[PDB]
Amino acid sequence: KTHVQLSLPVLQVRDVLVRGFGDSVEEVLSEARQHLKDGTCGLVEVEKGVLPQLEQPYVFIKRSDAAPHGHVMVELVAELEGIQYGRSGETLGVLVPHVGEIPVAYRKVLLRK
Repeated sequence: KTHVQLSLPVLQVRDVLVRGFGDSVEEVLSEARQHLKDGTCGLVEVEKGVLPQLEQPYVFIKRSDAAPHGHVMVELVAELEGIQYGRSGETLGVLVPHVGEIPVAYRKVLLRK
């Protein structure tokens, strides 16, 4: 399938134990896709002072369309030192590994895979 329905656990930034996917744009996008497939991916909602608490490169999920079965269509965009790899709509948040942190919510997304 080109698209996969996922329910992403929304984590508070100060709870997150593993604050990025790796060390290159290519690695963080690879790791993010692997974690999304394995259901081991969390989402941190971006506000003032969130991103400097996380490790670059960042992986964003961004709205790719204006929402089948409740699930917002999103794609992945990486960022490193102010340069983004990908072009998409509004940020729904930043992806991080999930290692058993208790979420505050779930974000239903349809991932272009």
